[PDB]
Parts: sequence; structure tokens; C-alpha cells
Amino acid sequence: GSFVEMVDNLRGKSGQGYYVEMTVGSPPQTLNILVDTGSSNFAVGAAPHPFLHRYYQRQLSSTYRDLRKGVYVPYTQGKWEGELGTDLVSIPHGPNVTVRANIAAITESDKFFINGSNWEGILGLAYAEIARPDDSLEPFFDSLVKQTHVPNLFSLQLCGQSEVLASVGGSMIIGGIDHSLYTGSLWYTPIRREWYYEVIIVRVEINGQDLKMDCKEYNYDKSIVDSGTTNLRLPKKVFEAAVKSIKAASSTEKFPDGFWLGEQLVCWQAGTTPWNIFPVISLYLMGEVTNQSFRITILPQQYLRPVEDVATSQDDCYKFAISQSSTGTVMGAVIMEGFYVVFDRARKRIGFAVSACHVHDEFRTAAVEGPFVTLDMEDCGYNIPQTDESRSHHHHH
Ligand SMILES: CC1(C)Cc2ccccc2C(N[C@@H](Cc2ccccc2)C(=O)O)=N1
Ligand SMILES: [Zn+2]
Ligand SMILES: [Zn+2]
Ligand SMILES: [Zn+2]
Repeated sequence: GSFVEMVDNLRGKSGQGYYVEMTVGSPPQTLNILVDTGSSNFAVGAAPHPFLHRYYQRQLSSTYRDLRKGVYVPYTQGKWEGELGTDLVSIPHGPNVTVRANIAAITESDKFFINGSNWEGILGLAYAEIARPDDSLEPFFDSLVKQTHVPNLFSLQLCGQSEVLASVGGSMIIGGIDHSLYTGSLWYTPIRREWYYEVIIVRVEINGQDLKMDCKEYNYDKSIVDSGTTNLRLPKKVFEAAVKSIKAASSTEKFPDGFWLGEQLVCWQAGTTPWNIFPVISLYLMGEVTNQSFRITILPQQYLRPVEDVATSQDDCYKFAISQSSTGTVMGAVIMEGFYVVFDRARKRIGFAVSACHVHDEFRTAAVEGPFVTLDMEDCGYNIPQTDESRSHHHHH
């Protein structure tokens, strides 16, 4: 598993994430596993489901050990639940190691496995703090690093039919950075706290124009990098200011309200989409150096996502892939697809460079540029109100 063996090891469907092959058990059971930087459990379908045709069969694994502990994970509209255990785990197209990891065998779920996704489980790559049922279930990547010599880093290159969804590809390089996957400078922003991959946005511009908000609004109540989310999601106030600005720029076109809520497509005749009327968006991330930031600039082709339907086929049609949040900013596939993203856990930082699989615009380029210096930079981080539950739990580690 040299970095050439890991290049191109991701597949997916537009809008249903990216997955990597993993094996579980002995003899090895091969499954397609969602790459999820927004969660911290390794959980696999482990019983029949109408939208799965394989699943982890614990009883066929001579190396499985039951942990005799359930786990139940609610989502906004779905859930998964299941039984904890440990087993041997390998990534066939990753580092040439086998590790004993925790595995949540999903016994029941609701609105979790979707018709046609092709993944059978999820690999939560974020930190122990957000693992369920608690921060004592070691996440996979922590086990990998503790048990082998793989460096404490991984990087993701997420690269951007008349009925069915577009096929996508990408690379997850485990333990390193492959310089063939990016061009230009690699810029790093600090990991603020090690729970989500949390970062701090200091400034936001839409077509070069500053939104002029209190910068804490940008990170209210956090900002995170999440391969498990499709859209760029923005806190309410920031989302309203952004929509106002993109509307202004594109006001040659009056779209319905449902378009701006992502609930309706807008279409132009084939090949005619006026890309020039939709503005670029720049997020400026706090730099490694005090008073410095750098920006990542996304093109309209990243945040307006094509969708082919049956009646709409003389036409190119698009969904607005920026949406309102009440749980802070989420830099999802919409942001990550422009970029090679380095999750440098050893150095508590995340790097961005322009990806080699570039998203194309006629006259503009998605970009990563810096530094930009601020006289008296000042703190853009939000401090989430400390609940009595968080406050009482003891962490004897
Ligand atoms: C799967 C995951 C990580 C967690 C989840 C759980 C339940 C419903 C939707 C989602 C969800 N929604 C994503 C969309 C998506 C991404 C990757 C695969 C499938 C859908 C989102 O809400 O942006 N993401
Ligand atoms: Zn394979
Ligand atoms: Zn105690
Ligand atoms: Zn703890």
C-alpha cells in the first residue's frame, strides 16, 4: 500500500458521499464503506436490508469478539442501532496493515441505507469525543495509528445518466500526502479542538465583496470539515446574507423561492447556462500564524449541482447546494471537491490545496491563496454554552 496503491481508491454517487473498500473479519468480508469526517464510529450493516445485498456476518468471522454492549445513534431524520464488538479490519487499497478495531454491527436502521447508494457502512474519521455511546470507544483511525507505524494523517481528494446518479471518484491517502493529487501551495488552518474537524472562518466574500458580519457569526456555533455532508451549510444569518448577495449578482434571472431552498431545479437550454452571472465565494480560514488567513475560493459550478431528469433533457438543470444550518457551518462535498484536503492530525491542522481533479469554469478558477494579514486579528471562534451534562461527566484519560 504505497500512495500509488491508494490513488483512486474512492467511489460514490453524486450526493451520497464517497466510499472506500474495507474488509472485516476472517476470512475477510469486503464492504463499501462511507468516508465520514463528521462522525467517529465505524459502523457496518450487519443484517438483511432491502437496499443492501451484502452485510457483515459476524458468525462467519473466526476473529470476531462480542463486546456485549449496544449503541443507538439518532439523526435528524433517521437512525441506526446495533451491537458493539471488535474484529480484524484492513483497507485492501490502503496501507498494508491489519488492525483490531471496534465495529458497530448495525442491526436496525431507519432512513440510513438509501436505495442505490452502494455503501454498506460508515467509517467515522473524527475524534473519540463524539463517538457513541461515549468517548471510550476508540475510533478506527486511532486504533490504526496506535497498532501500526502508519503516520497520524490522512488526505482526501474528492473528485467532482437519463435516470441514474453520476458516478464519482477520489483518493483517500492514509498516512501521507500524495503530491500528484494537487497543484500550487498547501495552506494550513488549525484544528481548533479535536472533536469534529473544527476550524475557524475569519472572513467571507461573495464576488470579492465582504459580507461584513461579526466573524463569530461565521462559526456559530462551530465550523467543521465534513466529507459526510453534501452541501455547504451556513448558519442562518450568514446563509441569508449569502443568498441576498448571490441573488443580486444573478438578478438577470428571477428564480422561484423553492430554488433558493434547494427544493426546485432551474434550467437553461443545453450548453447555455450563464455561469458568468453566479459569483465565486471565498472563505478565509485562520492561518497557522497569528494575524494571517488564507482563502479558499469556490466556483458556481461547485455550489450549483447538475441534476438530470426525464422530461428536462433538452435542458441543463441545477440544484442550489448551499443550505441553512442551526448547528454551524459545514464544509461538505461542495467545498471539498475543489480541493485536496489534508487532515493532519499529528500537527492539529487541516491543509487545503487546489485539487488536480479541477472543477472547470470558463474564465475563473477554484483557488487557495494567501496570506492575507489582519492588523489586530481578534477571535472569531464561538464558545458553545457549557451544559451541566458536559460539565459533570469525568474524563479519566
Ligand atoms: C450518511 C451521512 C454521513 C449521515 C446521514 C444519516 C441519515 C441521513 C442522512 C445522512 C447524511 N446526509 C448527507 C447527504 C449524504 C452524504 C453521504 C451519503 C449519503 C447522504 C447530508 O445531509 O448532506 N450523511
Ligand atoms: Zn479492491
Ligand atoms: Zn471520576
Ligand atoms: Zn471521556
